[PDB]
Amino acid sequence: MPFAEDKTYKYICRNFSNFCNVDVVEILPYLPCLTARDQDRLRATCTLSGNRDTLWHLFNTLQRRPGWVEYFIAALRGCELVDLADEVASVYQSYQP
Amino acid sequence: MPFAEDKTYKYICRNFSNFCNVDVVEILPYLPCLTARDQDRLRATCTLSGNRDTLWHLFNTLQRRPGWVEYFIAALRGCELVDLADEVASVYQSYQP
Amino acid sequence: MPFAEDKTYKYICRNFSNFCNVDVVEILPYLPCLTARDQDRLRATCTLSGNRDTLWHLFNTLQRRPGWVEYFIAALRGCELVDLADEVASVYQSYQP
Amino acid sequence: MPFAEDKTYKYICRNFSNFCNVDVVEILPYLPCLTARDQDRLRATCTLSGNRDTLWHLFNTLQRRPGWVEYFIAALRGCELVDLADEVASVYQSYQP
Amino acid sequence: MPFAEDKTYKYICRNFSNFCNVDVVEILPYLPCLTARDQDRLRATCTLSGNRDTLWHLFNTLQRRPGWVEYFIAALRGCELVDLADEVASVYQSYQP
Amino acid sequence: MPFAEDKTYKYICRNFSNFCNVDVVEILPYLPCLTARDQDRLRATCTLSGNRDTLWHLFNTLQRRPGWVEYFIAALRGCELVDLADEVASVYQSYQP
Amino acid sequence: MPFAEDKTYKYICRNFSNFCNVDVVEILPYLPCLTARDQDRLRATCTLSGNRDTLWHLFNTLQRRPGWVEYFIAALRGCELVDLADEVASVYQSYQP
Amino acid sequence: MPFAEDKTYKYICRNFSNFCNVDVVEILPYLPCLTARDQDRLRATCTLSGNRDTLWHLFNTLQRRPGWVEYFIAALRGCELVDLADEVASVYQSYQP
Amino acid sequence: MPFAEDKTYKYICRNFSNFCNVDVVEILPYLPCLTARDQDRLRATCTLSGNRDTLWHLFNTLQRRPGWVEYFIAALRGCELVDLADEVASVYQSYQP
Amino acid sequence: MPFAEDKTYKYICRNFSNFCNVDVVEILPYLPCLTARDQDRLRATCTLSGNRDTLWHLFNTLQRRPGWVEYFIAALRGCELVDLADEVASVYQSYQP
Amino acid sequence: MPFAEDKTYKYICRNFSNFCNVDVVEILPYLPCLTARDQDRLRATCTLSGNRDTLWHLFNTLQRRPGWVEYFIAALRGCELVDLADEVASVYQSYQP
Amino acid sequence: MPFAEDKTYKYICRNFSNFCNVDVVEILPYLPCLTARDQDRLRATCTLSGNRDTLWHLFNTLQRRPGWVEYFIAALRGCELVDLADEVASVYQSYQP
Amino acid sequence: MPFAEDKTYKYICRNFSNFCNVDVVEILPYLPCLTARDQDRLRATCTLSGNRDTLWHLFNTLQRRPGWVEYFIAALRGCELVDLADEVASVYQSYQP
Repeated sequence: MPFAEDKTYKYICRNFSNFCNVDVVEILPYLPCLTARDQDRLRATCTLSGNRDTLWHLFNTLQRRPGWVEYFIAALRGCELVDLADEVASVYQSYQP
Repeated sequence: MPFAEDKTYKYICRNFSNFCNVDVVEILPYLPCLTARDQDRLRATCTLSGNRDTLWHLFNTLQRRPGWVEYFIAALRGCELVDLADEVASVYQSYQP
Repeated sequence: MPFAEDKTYKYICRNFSNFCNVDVVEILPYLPCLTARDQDRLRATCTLSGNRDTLWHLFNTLQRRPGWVEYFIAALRGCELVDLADEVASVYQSYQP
Repeated sequence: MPFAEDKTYKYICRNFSNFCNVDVVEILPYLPCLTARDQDRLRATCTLSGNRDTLWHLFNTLQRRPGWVEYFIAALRGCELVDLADEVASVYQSYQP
Repeated sequence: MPFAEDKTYKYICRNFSNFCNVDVVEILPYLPCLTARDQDRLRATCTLSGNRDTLWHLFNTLQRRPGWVEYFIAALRGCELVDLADEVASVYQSYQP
Repeated sequence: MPFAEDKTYKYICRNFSNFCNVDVVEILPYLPCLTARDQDRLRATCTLSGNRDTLWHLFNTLQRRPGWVEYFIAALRGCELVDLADEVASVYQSYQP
Repeated sequence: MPFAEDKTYKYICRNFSNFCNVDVVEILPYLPCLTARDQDRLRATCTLSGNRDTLWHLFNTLQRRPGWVEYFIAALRGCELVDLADEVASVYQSYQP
Repeated sequence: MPFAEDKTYKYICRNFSNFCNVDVVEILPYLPCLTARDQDRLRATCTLSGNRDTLWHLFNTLQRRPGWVEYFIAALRGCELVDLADEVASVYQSYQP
Repeated sequence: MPFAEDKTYKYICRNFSNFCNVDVVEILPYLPCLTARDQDRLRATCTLSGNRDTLWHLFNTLQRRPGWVEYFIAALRGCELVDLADEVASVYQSYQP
Repeated sequence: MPFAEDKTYKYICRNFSNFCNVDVVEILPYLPCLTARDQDRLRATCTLSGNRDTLWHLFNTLQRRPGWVEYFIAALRGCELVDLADEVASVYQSYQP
Repeated sequence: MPFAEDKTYKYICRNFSNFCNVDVVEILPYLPCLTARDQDRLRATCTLSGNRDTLWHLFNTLQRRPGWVEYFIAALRGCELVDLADEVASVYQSYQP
Repeated sequence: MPFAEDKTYKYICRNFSNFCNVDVVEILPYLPCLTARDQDRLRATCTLSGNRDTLWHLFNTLQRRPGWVEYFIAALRGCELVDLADEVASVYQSYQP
Repeated sequence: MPFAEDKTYKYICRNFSNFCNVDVVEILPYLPCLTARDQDRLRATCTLSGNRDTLWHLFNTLQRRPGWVEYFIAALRGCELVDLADEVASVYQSYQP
């Protein structure tokens, strides 16, 4: 996977301590790329298990659709997480030629 | 399977886009042909996974018992799904000699 | 299950439209056969989901203990549901030799 | 889902910032298409969680019944939300041939 | 629910604009069919929330007991709401064979 | 639970019709064994729901602390409920060796 | 509640039109069975709301203490309400074996 | 509420500065449509709080009974408020077809 | 929410110390945009809890309807709060292009 | 809570019969440590419910601020309750090392 | 597992009737050794299922971290469960050499 | 397997209709002979599949440890299943010499 | 989490006995960093459950946004909790290099 967008996902996996504050439920309505099935199973997981057990499923599902980085950055800014959004944006431009 | 009732089940499999609005949980009490084990495992699946992941299991289990079309049509009418019920009834009479 | 009491439970499953007005919460204190765990989980379900989603769990739990029909009839009479109580009593005597 | 009415629902999902002011509780009595079970579980969710956590459940439940757009527009006008009602009506006619 | 009395309740749900003037508190003493628990929780709801938020709970609770239409009509006449009482009485006779 | 004090609690569960007149709010200050959290949640329940919906929570919470029978009897006598207090005292001595 | 005294209370609930002339404030000093808390909250309700809004609270509180019928009859006679007192006394003897 | 009489009530809500001189107590005897409970609670409110705090309750209660505009106009003329009465009468005829 | 009117609401949330003197009850009649349900629940909250506990509910409800800033400024001037009204007006023009 | 001041609060909870004569309203102006919100909600509770229903809220609110025992003793002496004030002072010194 | 601390856990498993009164929710804040994920999933389980269904998960999670017996004893004493705390402490010293 | 205890297990296999009411989850804490691995996998099965699909695994696992009949009988009595417990006890003594 | 601000949160978790007097409702308006959804769900929890059951949710939500310590200290000083505010400030400087 030698693409700029896919390599951003590997950054999240290697740095998980600073992405644990993302709340799954509040950010779901602001990600329109997720399908009806994908957006329904995530809420079921959060009801059964905890919240941080769903974080892996959210990120794993998000990266499937191309162009997910732009939507992820926009959602973080609108949910008062500007510090995290700026960090992701800098990493995205570090890989594009 | 050259029977009128079995051939109705093949219609559901080929046309799944218009049967995705059937809610599994609300329609379960109105299907008395399902056994205690069959009606218990379906609720467990809906709690673990999503709702649409259970739709295949509901239809696959329903077709086992003969005479399931009449009960399926009656349940759909009583749950404010008359448009879907009329579609299934027309297909049922299209195969009977 | 060729017993008179168990066959009464099958009557409830097949005729659910006329048993939907039974309120779970108000009738719980008048059913002393339910255990502490059984009576605690039912209230949790009613708080999370709706009321009619709990009706199946109440009837499924009630039939486990033998002699539950007499307690069910007595509770219905004491909660101003005499019409439903008389219907169940007639069905109970229709199966006893 | 290449239907005019279903494609209106996708507009709501993609534009959620301007539909967050719809109050679930006050608009429920003005939507007669919702069933007794559907109208009961929504109030339970609003009591347990917040109000905006119920907005997704309201819209997801509403779109199941065909012809829900006409009832949704009428309710919005009667609840002093004419600006939002006009926006939805224009989108509805943008898809009909 | 193909009964004359139950079908009257569906009329109230579909026509809510003309039943919003019924005051819950003043009409409670004139409905003797309500139980002690049912009549106690309604007053608690009116103290916490508003008055119109209780209207749904009053009608939902009233329809559980059979023969509630006769008591509802009598209470409306005695509370200077004869215009509303006559409307309900005409609907009741429109369904009886 | 083959203890004299625990077996008294089972008497209350089986005979609930004669313990429905105990007012939760007035008797709370006279039960010093309840903790600050336990005494705070009970008042919240009485404000939201009715009064008899709290009776189960009061008795379920009371039996956790050993020696609760002596405090319960004393509170009943001081609140002009001597007839109920004498009934409980007789049951308590019926189980002690 | 198959007791003679409790069944008298159900008579009051079913016949409320002829018990609306009982003034709460003037009859309170002549009911010594009411506790200090019970007699204090009733006056607060009469000051905030009207007078007939307190009638339900007076009767609901009165029936908690056994032997309340004898005190109620005596108070009615002493407040120039002999016609109402005779009606209640006849009902009381209609249930005693 | 697309009725001529109901739309008159919305005029009062939007123009409150010119309806603040209506005295609640003096006009109550000249409104015979108010019930005994409704006419009793209004006087209790005026004794506890001020006078203008009762104006909202008077208008909110008055509009419940149909035909209240004719009685309101007649009372205003008889209490030396002819200027206000003429204003309301003109608005009433502005909505009737 | 990159709109001039919505951004004014965020100013109120961040500066709450200078908006605590707004009395909810006296300003309600001068805000005609509030619906009958919205204006009824606010008075119930002020009766149950204190006055400042209602301030959040008033501001949260007010911002739902567009054009609420003009009505809010006019009400403040008419209630002898000109100093607060001028502060809000200056902030409103600081965001409009 | 192994502090001298906190352990004094537990004395009040265990001995409530001798602290029931403290009038909430008259003693409020002599407790300057209470905040504006805390002093406003207490008066609302006394108007709605009785007086003794507020006693728990007064003591629960008072103990939050450290150094409340000295202010409580001073207020009791100034309100002609010297007998109660001396009892509390002796208990306070019984816990200090 | 021939360690003193691990062998204490086996005592709890074999004697479960006397550990059923431990409330999971109230004791969670007083166990700082639990991680954020561990303390979040327990509350989710208590909301979905009952309370006693969570007791096994609490004890199974607690024993993972060494030195959990000292924290467990301290929490029990501070929650008015001294009788249970003394029983556990005696068992702990019965295994240490 | 010509042993008295093993031959009791064959009775359960041949008579399964009368052992289907045993709830796996509630009876697990009362069977201390099960190991940590054995007690963990059973809960996983009940979450994935239904409840009756776990009954075979519970009985198959229980019979491995000698002396399991005494623990099984004791658990059944303590879970209000005395009728089933007496049946098993009689069978156990039917095989011992 | 080797950051000065995150390590302050661990201090609160380990020392909960001295942070139990923080009232959730009164301090919410003085924390502008909380979002509209976050500030709405907290009030719903306080209405359903008690007050101390919400304390964990308040602290867990607060720590998500960076720079929350400065706002927390300022709110505590303004709510007459200077003793607690000074304790937190000293801990904050104990971790900064």
